[PDB]
Amino acid sequence: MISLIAALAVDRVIGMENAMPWNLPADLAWFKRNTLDKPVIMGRHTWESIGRPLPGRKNIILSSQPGTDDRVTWVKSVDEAIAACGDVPEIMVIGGGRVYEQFLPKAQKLYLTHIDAEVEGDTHFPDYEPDDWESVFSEFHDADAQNSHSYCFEILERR
Repeated sequence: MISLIAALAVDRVIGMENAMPWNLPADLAWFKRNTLDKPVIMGRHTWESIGRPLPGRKNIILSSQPGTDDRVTWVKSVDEAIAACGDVPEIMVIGGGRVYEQFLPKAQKLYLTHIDAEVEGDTHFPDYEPDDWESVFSEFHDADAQNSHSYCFEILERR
């Protein structure tokens, strides 16, 4: 099964040109926990933004162009991305906006971090209908000395 993991602000914004104006170490912990030892699929832009492979995870990057880093696997289409993951229990799609849009229809679970921040962004998580999913886990957190804004973690399963 395919799952998407994403952190969204209001209006579903997930990215912009510059660094996001928030500091959320709790979300990073959540992201690690949920993707450890599982293959991760990401678009070229996301790859560039992270800059190194995620340790202890098979890294699959989608790009129409030839790959520039032999430490990861480069694929040219959605179908090849899936096939490069092999027979695994769960494939995690980590972004960006173009990638989420193509995998949403094939995903069975979403791992979302909702951040209470209003930011200007040019990339959004795709629109989804809450009715089609079942919220199986949800947990709100207030901002603190290490987290700049409040946020909520939610896990949804497709009905």
